[PDB]
Amino acid sequence: NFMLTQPHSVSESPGKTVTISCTRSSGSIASNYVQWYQQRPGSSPTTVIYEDNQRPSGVPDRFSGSIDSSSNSASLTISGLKTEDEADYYCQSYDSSNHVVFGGGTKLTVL
Repeated sequence: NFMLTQPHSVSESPGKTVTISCTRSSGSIASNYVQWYQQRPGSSPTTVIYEDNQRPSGVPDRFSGSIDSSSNSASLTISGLKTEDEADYYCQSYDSSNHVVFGGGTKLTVL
C-alpha cells in the first residue's frame, strides 16, 4: 500500500499564486499520472485536471499541472487565487497496473 504526503493546511491572500505538491510514498510521480480534485461543503467533488495535463474548459485553466524529471514528487502551480480557489484539495494517482489510489487531503483557505 502506498501513501500520499502533501501539505496539511495553509492559507494565502486573495490574488497570490498557490502551488500544491503531492508525493507518493513510492517516489513515483513523473512516472505516473496525477489528478487534482476540489471539494467543499454545499457542493460536490469536481475534477479540475486529469492526466495531470487535461484542462477542462468549464473550470478556469487557473490550475497548472507539471512534474519534475527528478521523480521525487508532483508539482502544480495555481495562478490567480481568489475566494474562488477557497476549498479543500485532493489528488489521485495510478500506474500502468491500474490500482487507483486517492489522498492529498489539504485545506486551502483564502484569507
